[PDB]
Amino acid sequence: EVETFAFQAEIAQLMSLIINTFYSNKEIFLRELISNSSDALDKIRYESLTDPSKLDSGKELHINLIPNKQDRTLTIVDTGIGMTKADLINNLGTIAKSGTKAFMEALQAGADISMIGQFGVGFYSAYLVAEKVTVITKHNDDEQYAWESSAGGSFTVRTDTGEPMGRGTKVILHLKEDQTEYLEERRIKEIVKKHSQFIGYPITLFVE
Ligand SMILES: CSc1nc(C)nc(N)n1
Repeated sequence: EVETFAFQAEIAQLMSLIINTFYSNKEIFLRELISNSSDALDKIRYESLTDPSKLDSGKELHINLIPNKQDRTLTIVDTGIGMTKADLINNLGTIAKSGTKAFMEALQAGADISMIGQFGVGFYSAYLVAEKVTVITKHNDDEQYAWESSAGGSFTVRTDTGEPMGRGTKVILHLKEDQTEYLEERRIKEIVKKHSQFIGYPITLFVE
């Protein structure tokens, strides 16, 4: 059913720095996530050029932003490449151990938390605004899995029995209570325009 894993020591540290350092520019999480979505879409697009059947699990290449004021979640959905079970457990396909080290050194030489994406670890910036992150992913080579973590050093992975998704990743951010500004339509729009204005895939902002 549910497997529980410990994060490697450098990720646990990376997540704790993110959660504990006072840093008011939290809004960069969205860009970091849309930027992961865009890389994952590049990937399925490049593979499909030589094997069109990779798009049998969906032809449309895009990003959806889904706010839900009742559940208090912001969900970032793409129909990108997805992750296999092994890649989800291996730091969601990131080079988190070496990127974190390098990032921490840059933080001592004048870098700041907004540069997290330059180190291949921007996914973890979700924890600037989220108390819990769930990630649902479907790779063409595998079943559908849910990853989840509220930090504190562990994450869980299970087969996902929610609704089948064709292919891609949904990052579901359960927001901290003081961060609900990220569920507001004109907030999200503003942030997309400031940091992700020109991206190679269409972004749809869902309304409620
Ligand atoms: C490798 S596919 C992928 N990986 C991450 C971290 N996020 C998304 N959206 N896709």
